[PDB]
Amino acid sequence: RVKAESAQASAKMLQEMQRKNEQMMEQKERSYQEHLKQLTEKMENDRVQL
Repeated sequence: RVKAESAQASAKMLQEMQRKNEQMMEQKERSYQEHLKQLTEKMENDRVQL
């Protein structure tokens, strides 16, 4: 019972870390897309201006 409660707690903790990592990746990808829209050679504003 203690081992099952501990395994259930560890599984909950891992699921919480996975969600936090997914959120961080989505945030990082969003930041990269904005940086590309500002300053990527094919698809940017600064290159078009130059």
